[PDB]
Amino acid sequence: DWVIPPINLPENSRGPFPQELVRIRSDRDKNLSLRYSVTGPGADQPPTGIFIINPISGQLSVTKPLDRELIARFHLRAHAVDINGNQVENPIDIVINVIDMNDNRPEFLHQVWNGSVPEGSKPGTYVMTVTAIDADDPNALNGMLRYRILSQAPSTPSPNMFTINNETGDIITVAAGLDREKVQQYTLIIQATDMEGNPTYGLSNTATAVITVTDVNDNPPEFTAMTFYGEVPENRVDVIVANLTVTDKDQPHTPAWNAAYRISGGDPTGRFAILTDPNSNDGLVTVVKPIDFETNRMFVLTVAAENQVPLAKGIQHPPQSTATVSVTVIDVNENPYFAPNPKIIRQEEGLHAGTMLTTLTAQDPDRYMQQNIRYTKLSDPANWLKIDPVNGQITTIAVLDRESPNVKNNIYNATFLASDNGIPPMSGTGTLQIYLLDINDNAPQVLPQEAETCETPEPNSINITALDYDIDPNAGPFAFDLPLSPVTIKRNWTINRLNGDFAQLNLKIKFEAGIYEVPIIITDSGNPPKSNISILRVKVC
Amino acid sequence: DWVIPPINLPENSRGPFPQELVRIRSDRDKNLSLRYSVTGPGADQPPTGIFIINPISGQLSVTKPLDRELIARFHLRAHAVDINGNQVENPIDIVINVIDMNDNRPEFLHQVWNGSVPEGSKPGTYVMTVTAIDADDPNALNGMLRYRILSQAPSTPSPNMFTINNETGDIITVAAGLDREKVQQYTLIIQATDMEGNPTYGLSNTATAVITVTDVNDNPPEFTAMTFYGEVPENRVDVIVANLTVTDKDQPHTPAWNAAYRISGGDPTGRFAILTDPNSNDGLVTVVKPIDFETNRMFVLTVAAENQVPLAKGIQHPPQSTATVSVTVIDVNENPYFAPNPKIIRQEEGLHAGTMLTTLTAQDPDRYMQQNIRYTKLSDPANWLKIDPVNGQITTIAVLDRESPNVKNNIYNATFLASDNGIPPMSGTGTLQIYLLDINDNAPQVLPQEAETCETPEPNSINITALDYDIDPNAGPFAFDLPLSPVTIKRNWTINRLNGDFAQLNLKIKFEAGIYEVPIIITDSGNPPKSNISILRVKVC
Ligand SMILES: *[C@@H]1O[C@H](CO)[C@@H](O[C@@H]2O[C@H](CO)[C@@H](O)[C@H](O)[C@H]2NC(C)=O)[C@H](O)[C@H]1NC(C)=O
Ligand SMILES: *[C@@H]1O[C@H](CO)[C@@H](O[C@@H]2O[C@H](CO)[C@@H](O)[C@H](O)[C@H]2NC(C)=O)[C@H](O)[C@H]1NC(C)=O
Ligand SMILES: *[C@H]1O[C@H](CO)[C@@H](O[C@@H]2O[C@H](CO)[C@@H](O)[C@H](O)[C@H]2NC(C)=O)[C@H](O)[C@H]1NC(C)=O
Ligand SMILES: *[C@H]1O[C@H](CO)[C@@H](O[C@@H]2O[C@H](CO)[C@@H](O)[C@H](O)[C@H]2NC(C)=O)[C@H](O)[C@H]1NC(C)=O
Ligand SMILES: *C1O[C@H](CO)[C@@H](O)[C@H](O)[C@H]1NC(C)=O
Ligand SMILES: *C1O[C@H](CO)[C@@H](O)[C@H](O)[C@H]1NC(C)=O
Ligand SMILES: *C1O[C@H](CO)[C@@H](O)[C@H](O)[C@H]1NC(C)=O
Ligand SMILES: *C1O[C@H](CO)[C@@H](O)[C@H](O)[C@H]1NC(C)=O
Ligand SMILES: *[C@H]1O[C@H](CO)[C@@H](O)[C@H](O)[C@H]1NC(C)=O
Ligand SMILES: *[C@H]1O[C@H](CO)[C@@H](O)[C@H](O)[C@H]1NC(C)=O
Ligand SMILES: *C1O[C@H](CO)[C@@H](O)[C@H](O)[C@@H]1O
Ligand SMILES: *C1O[C@H](CO)[C@@H](O)[C@H](O)[C@@H]1O
Ligand SMILES: *[C@@H]1O[C@H](CO)[C@@H](O)[C@H](O)[C@@H]1O
Ligand SMILES: *[C@@H]1O[C@H](CO)[C@@H](O)[C@H](O)[C@@H]1O
Ligand SMILES: *[C@@H]1O[C@H](CO)[C@@H](O)[C@H](O)[C@@H]1O
Ligand SMILES: *[C@@H]1O[C@H](CO)[C@@H](O)[C@H](O)[C@@H]1O
Ligand SMILES: *[C@@H]1O[C@H](CO)[C@@H](O)[C@H](O)[C@@H]1O
Ligand SMILES: *[C@@H]1O[C@H](CO)[C@@H](O)[C@H](O)[C@@H]1O
Ligand SMILES: *[C@H]1O[C@H](CO)[C@@H](O)[C@H](O)[C@@H]1O
Ligand SMILES: *[C@H]1O[C@H](CO)[C@@H](O)[C@H](O)[C@@H]1O
Ligand SMILES: *[C@H]1O[C@H](CO)[C@@H](O)[C@H](O)[C@@H]1O
Ligand SMILES: *[C@H]1O[C@H](CO)[C@@H](O)[C@H](O)[C@@H]1O
Ligand SMILES: *[C@H]1O[C@H](CO)[C@@H](O)[C@H](O)[C@@H]1O
Ligand SMILES: *[C@H]1O[C@H](CO)[C@@H](O)[C@H](O)[C@@H]1O
Ligand SMILES: *[C@H]1O[C@H](CO)[C@@H](O)[C@H](O)[C@@H]1O
Ligand SMILES: *[C@H]1O[C@H](CO)[C@@H](O)[C@H](O)[C@@H]1O
Ligand SMILES: *[C@H]1O[C@H](CO)[C@@H](O)[C@H](O)[C@@H]1O
Ligand SMILES: *[C@H]1O[C@H](CO)[C@@H](O)[C@H](O)[C@@H]1O
Ligand SMILES: [Ca+2]
Ligand SMILES: [Ca+2]
Ligand SMILES: [Ca+2]
Ligand SMILES: [Ca+2]
Ligand SMILES: [Ca+2]
Ligand SMILES: [Ca+2]
Ligand SMILES: [Ca+2]
Ligand SMILES: [Ca+2]
Ligand SMILES: [Ca+2]
Ligand SMILES: [Ca+2]
Ligand SMILES: [Ca+2]
Ligand SMILES: [Ca+2]
Ligand SMILES: [Ca+2]
Ligand SMILES: [Ca+2]
Ligand SMILES: [Ca+2]
Ligand SMILES: [Ca+2]
Ligand SMILES: [Ca+2]
Ligand SMILES: [Ca+2]
Ligand SMILES: [Ca+2]
Ligand SMILES: [Ca+2]
Ligand SMILES: [Ca+2]
Ligand SMILES: [Ca+2]
Ligand SMILES: [Ca+2]
Ligand SMILES: [Ca+2]
Repeated sequence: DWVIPPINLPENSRGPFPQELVRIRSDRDKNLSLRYSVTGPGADQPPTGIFIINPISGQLSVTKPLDRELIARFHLRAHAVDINGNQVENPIDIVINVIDMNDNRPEFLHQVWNGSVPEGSKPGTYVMTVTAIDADDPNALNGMLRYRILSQAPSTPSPNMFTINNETGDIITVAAGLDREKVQQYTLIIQATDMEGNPTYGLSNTATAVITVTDVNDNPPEFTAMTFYGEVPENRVDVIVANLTVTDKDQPHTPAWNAAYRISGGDPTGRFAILTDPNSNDGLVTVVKPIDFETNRMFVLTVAAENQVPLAKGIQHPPQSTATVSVTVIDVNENPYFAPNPKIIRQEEGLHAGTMLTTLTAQDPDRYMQQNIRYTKLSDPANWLKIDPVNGQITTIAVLDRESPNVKNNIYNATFLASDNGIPPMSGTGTLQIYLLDINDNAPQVLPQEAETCETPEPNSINITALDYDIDPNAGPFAFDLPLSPVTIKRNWTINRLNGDFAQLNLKIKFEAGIYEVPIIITDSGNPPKSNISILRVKVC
Repeated sequence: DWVIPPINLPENSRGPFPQELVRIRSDRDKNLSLRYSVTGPGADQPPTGIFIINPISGQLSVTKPLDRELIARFHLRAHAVDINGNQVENPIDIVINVIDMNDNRPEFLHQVWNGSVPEGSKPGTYVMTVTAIDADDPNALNGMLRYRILSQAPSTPSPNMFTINNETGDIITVAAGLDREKVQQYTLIIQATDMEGNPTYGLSNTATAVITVTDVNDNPPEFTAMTFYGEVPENRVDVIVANLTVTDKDQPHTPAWNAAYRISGGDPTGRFAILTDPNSNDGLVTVVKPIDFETNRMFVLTVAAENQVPLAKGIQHPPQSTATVSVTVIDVNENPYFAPNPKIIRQEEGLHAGTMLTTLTAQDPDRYMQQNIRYTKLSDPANWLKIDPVNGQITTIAVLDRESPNVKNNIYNATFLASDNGIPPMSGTGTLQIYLLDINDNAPQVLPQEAETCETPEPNSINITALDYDIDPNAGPFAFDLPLSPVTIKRNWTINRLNGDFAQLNLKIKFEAGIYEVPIIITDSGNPPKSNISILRVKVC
């Protein structure tokens, strides 16, 4: 089957309507009287009445102008019937192609397009892409789009910072001088022209591209002053010294604005540490390890600034990226102390009142503030000791008796104070412990002081020992003897050695009631040996 | 079978070519690979290559612009064959109608059109018709013509003598004053404009109509002079009298210029007749019947002019259509004549010499020229007659003898002349015949004059009769007698009567030779009777 040629109509016809197009008829009309009719969308189905057919002549016609963007192709079919109702021809397909006209301006999806580009990017850097669409036929000139830029705001540093690939709509940069710290955002008017951007024939329409310039690290941190000043006490470990104040021209609170300090020198021992204040962007220098004034009176330290992210290629590191802090140190008053802590001195027991035993040395760390050393009495339960403020020498007040309940253990303990005449007065407690050697200076006594027995000439009635306040050898074996005079006593009594320390006494008369006081000479070892005539009270019946 | 719609193309397309029109294809191409081709005049037959078909797509195209006036409709048919040579569709008819454009100016058959109109025809009179043709479609505006007049030469009496029925092209008159004797021919520029004579859109073209104004009888014949003069002799019958000279302002030698004269009066007797000179248009007056001067000395005749065809409606008959001719008549000398022609007069015979017999009357027609009448001798063989010039009276010269060989018959004939003393002298011959009565004036004689016989006394020897020169009764019976003396004769002889006219003589003596003269008296009747003695000579032996 040969196919009835399609009818090719341009849209937006001016008419006048009903505009006639074509005449379909059946050759069977040589003898039959036929009636024609079209069916289908555009004819009898919606949209109704666009295409009509003269029932007699078979002439086809359009009644209004067409619109390709509304309907592009109509599919009518044509009918043939004689006046007696017989179908004379099978319905036949007939096509109307509506041919495109350029009656649609290009349109942009958005009316505002957002894009961003980094600072000082090489000319040729892609930024963003803006595209329009055309409701007309893409396959025809009518729907083929070209792009260009109409205006840039603002016009600095160059009027034409950007361009646009007139087909793809890629906005690419063509100048240099994209500096956030000067012009932080550009607004562009993009224009779309169809008909392949033909100036006289093309229909045009615009949009906006807003390009924001994103920050980079191209400004170094710069200290507000060349030199800073701070103060620190001795022996402190968590105190702020100074606040280092900087300016960075980049974007606040970006890594490229955040400061990164380190102490380049002036503290070879690590007394200070540095941390960046998150909010204020300051160099907080803090004493991390304690300092000694008498080793260091002043600190002079250099400190270098930087950012968290590296600086840009061609930018200079200025002198103003380095400042110097002078740390003046405040000196404090401190405790005095002593060469030995518990000054040990050996000394014999019996000694004069007024003998200089030993001197007590005491010194002070404060080498730059010279002071009065105040030696004073503290705690000696015996009061045998004297000391003067200027000298610190120790002299005896009394005789030093080691067999005393004031010297419980073999040595005597004594405390002393050394005080500062400084505004905050300090003091240190010194000890003196002295070893007292036992000399034989105690006369032996008789132990059974009140030994009393009746008149029995018993072979061993009374046994006597010695009381001595001295330790070996100043006690040892004791000699027991009766005196020669009065003559009566050795005539009444007799003494016998047992071993060393124990001796017996017994009456050698044969025979009353009362008191008999019997003198006894007792001597102990330690030379020169001391004797004593301790009297024994005896009661006999 | 549904019929592929015809393709409707305007002629004179601007292209660009090859301009595509329609796409025919077979739906059988769903699986077959087809090849298309057109055939027919305009395709493969002459004219070749106007319409081509893309063998693959089936697209049809024109290659040059069309011309409706050259070919109006193309009848191509389209073919379909698969790549393996099979005919897939029966060839199908396809029609290109070339639609008309107005690209032809109207054309006139002739470039010069001839027509004629009579003088002073009523406004509305049809003259001629001029028509153009248009090579474009008559059924369309393009070939629909309108007419108008662009110019008239000359512009008098009115600029716009004619108009033209803008559709039929009939040139009809609209003014008055069509006067041949002023403007004899008009030239018209006719213009044809197509597009129904549309001034801005129509294409125009011209021709010429030359209108000649045909003559009518609207000018009367007018005599050059009020009066004319001529001269005529007496008794003439084919002589020209005068040439009547006229002017007619109409067209020479047309019936409306030809003169027609008649004599309205002045000649109640029909002496003159008038004929028109074919060439000179003159009134030739000719003497058709002879005239007599003595009855008419002068003629005064009025003569009316006219044309062969009647004069036009409103025109006046002038006085100058009537002239008057004075015919002066020249008088001629004419013959004189006589009251009686052969003047008969009775007269007795014997009459004196000098007797006035009768007078001869003679008269003359010339009543206005009085003349001398000249009576003269002519022919009389006897000379008995005399006549004098002044009187005309006749008197006798001699004695009038009727018995003469000069008057053979009973009467005497005599001729006479009467002559004119005029410059051309005329004359008339008069006759006079006179009856002469016989009187007895002749003496009788003897008839046998020489009767001679011998001497015999014979009873009847000599018989004698009479000789008389007169007729009865002046002869009649004659008496015969012998004289008394001499005495001897009646003694010798004797006379005897026989009857009347015859008598006998005889000698009565008894007895020689010689001559005997015998006298005899003889008398005749007519009174007074005359006798005579006639002698008879006788010889006897
Ligand atoms: C879009 O860009 C194209 C490619 O740069 C342009 O096409 C060129 O235009 C120049 C005119 O100066 C011609 O000399 C060249 O022949 C073109 N190059 C080719 C082969 O593509 C075009 O001008 C631009 N469109 C507009 C009007 O902006
Ligand atoms: C030819 O003649 C016709 C008939 O006279 C003209 O047609 C008329 O034109 C006048 C314009 O003055 C109109 O008002 C009338 O309506 C017309 N009459 C009709 C009904 O035919 C015509 O103008 C002439 N053509 C030209 C242009 O010369
Ligand atoms: C001062 O002298 C010494 C200081 O060492 C004291 O003697 C010590 O006493 C303690 C009792 O708790 C014993 O256990 C130690 O053996 C002793 N020290 C040594 C190692 O000798 C003494 O008590 C102090 N004061 C007195 C009362 O003398
Ligand atoms: C003159 O007289 C008469 C004129 O009539 C002549 O007589 C006639 O002569 C002819 C001869 O030819 C006769 O026949 C006639 O009878 C005569 N006339 C009549 C009627 O009488 C005559 O001849 C003339 N002349 C002479 C010689 O006399
Ligand atoms: C850019 O962001 C702004 C909001 O400030 C908005 O108006 C716009 O739609 C954004 N651009 C697009 C289309 O992504
Ligand atoms: C210095 O540091 C202290 C504690 O961080 C703060 O009180 C003070 O405001 C700082 N100086 C400035 C101006 O940042
Ligand atoms: C009119 O006659 C002239 C000759 O004088 C001639 O040129 C012309 O053809 C005639 N007109 C027509 C077409 O009859
Ligand atoms: C008068 O008529 C005579 C004869 O026809 C001729 O010779 C003469 O020329 C005429 N006159 C004129 C001027 O026609
Ligand atoms: C010794 O004994 C005698 C007993 O007669 C006594 O008198 C004397 O006082 C005694 N002496 C002493 C004190 O032993
Ligand atoms: C008569 O007769 C005689 C004869 O004798 C003669 O003498 C005479 O002369 C005659 N007369 C005549 C003349 O007759
Ligand atoms: C983009 O931006 C602004 C507002 O949307 C306009 O000035 C411009 O015409 C375009 O729409
Ligand atoms: C009719 O008459 C003459 C010569 O033919 C031209 O003047 C005029 O244009 C028209 O042809
Ligand atoms: C394109 O932009 C231009 C300039 O702002 C306007 O004229 C138009 O309305 C469209 O937004
Ligand atoms: C720190 O700044 C001081 C200025 O007082 C310099 O003397 C030193 O060299 C360092 O740069
Ligand atoms: C001496 O030392 C004592 C400790 O026994 C302290 O309490 C006193 O303050 C002084 O420094
Ligand atoms: C029609 O007549 C006009 C005027 O004579 C001319 O212009 C033209 O040539 C044609 O003959
Ligand atoms: C002929 O012409 C004459 C003029 O001489 C008139 O007298 C006469 O009446 C007639 O018209
Ligand atoms: C007399 O008549 C005669 C005729 O007999 C003429 O011949 C002559 O001229 C005259 O008129
Ligand atoms: C034009 O095309 C670009 C492709 O990148 C998109 O931005 C968007 O889809 C627009 O229609
Ligand atoms: C302090 O240190 C900085 C390092 O950034 C240098 O740029 C400057 O010259 C000074 O020595
Ligand atoms: C801090 O102080 C020290 C010494 O006084 C120097 O390094 C510097 O001049 C600053 O003033
Ligand atoms: C020494 O003396 C000072 C006061 O001067 C005290 O603060 C310290 O405890 C010690 O006894
Ligand atoms: C000397 O040392 C002793 C301890 O050995 C303390 O008890 C005294 O206070 C002083 O400092
Ligand atoms: C136009 O038509 C008229 C009809 O009278 C004719 O003169 C001639 O045939 C011309 O073509
Ligand atoms: C002569 O006769 C003519 C006749 O045409 C008259 O018109 C004129 O008045 C005169 O009588
Ligand atoms: C001819 O002559 C006669 C009379 O002489 C008149 O009728 C007229 O005057 C004309 O001159
Ligand atoms: C009368 O006389 C004339 C001459 O005067 C002749 O011409 C004529 O014939 C006749 O004899
Ligand atoms: C008289 O008449 C006769 C004829 O009767 C002529 O012969 C003669 O000439 C005259 O005229
Ligand atoms: Ca549209
Ligand atoms: Ca469109
Ligand atoms: Ca478009
Ligand atoms: Ca920058
Ligand atoms: Ca920075
Ligand atoms: Ca920056
Ligand atoms: Ca210290
Ligand atoms: Ca200190
Ligand atoms: Ca101190
Ligand atoms: Ca002691
Ligand atoms: Ca001791
Ligand atoms: Ca001891
Ligand atoms: Ca043409
Ligand atoms: Ca045409
Ligand atoms: Ca035309
Ligand atoms: Ca006229
Ligand atoms: Ca005339
Ligand atoms: Ca005329
Ligand atoms: Ca006459
Ligand atoms: Ca005369
Ligand atoms: Ca005369
Ligand atoms: Ca006589
Ligand atoms: Ca006689
Ligand atoms: Ca006689």
